[PDB]
Amino acid sequence: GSSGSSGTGQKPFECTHCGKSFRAKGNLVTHQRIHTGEKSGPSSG
Ligand SMILES: [Zn+2]
Repeated sequence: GSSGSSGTGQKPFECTHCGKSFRAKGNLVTHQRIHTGEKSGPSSG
């Protein structure tokens, strides 16, 4: 139940796929990995 704050303007890195914006490329890149079909999954927690 987050406040619901969206629409900041235009970020240097956006996930056109869904619309997830980020500050740096990496941050976003890691997010996009959620869309990609392939799955690698981590090792441990
Ligand atoms: Zn996305």
